[PDB]
Amino acid sequence: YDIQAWKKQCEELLNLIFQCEDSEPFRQPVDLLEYPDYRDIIDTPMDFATVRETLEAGNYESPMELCKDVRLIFSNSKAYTPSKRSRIYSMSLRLSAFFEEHISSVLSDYKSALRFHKR
Ligand SMILES: O=C(O)c1ccc(Cl)c(Cl)c1
Repeated sequence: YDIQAWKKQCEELLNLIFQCEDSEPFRQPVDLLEYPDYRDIIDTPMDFATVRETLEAGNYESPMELCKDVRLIFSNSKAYTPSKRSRIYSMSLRLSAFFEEHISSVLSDYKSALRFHKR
């Protein structure tokens, strides 16, 4: 019932994501020189370094907020992809499945801890 445990759990999960080859296109903001029309389609860029920095700055209040920003990385890749078969989009799908598989217990434990706190 540790209400703060999610933060280190998210740091460790981000470490695993940064080790995944599939995260390379998503570690830093999308390069506008390589994809000049990016901001015409994507309103809110997001990347894993921004997520990690936000977490480390103490600017997430809950793992739900972190999860919303990670999911935005994946929805931006889906919105920008020219094809559902593209290389970068396929990497995003594998990374999303890995992230969802690991974030589920983090969210469950946090929500359970809050409910215990307010019992
Ligand atoms: O060229 C592509 O397939 C491509 C380039 C950049 C992104 Cl973010 C995505 Cl999802 C796809």
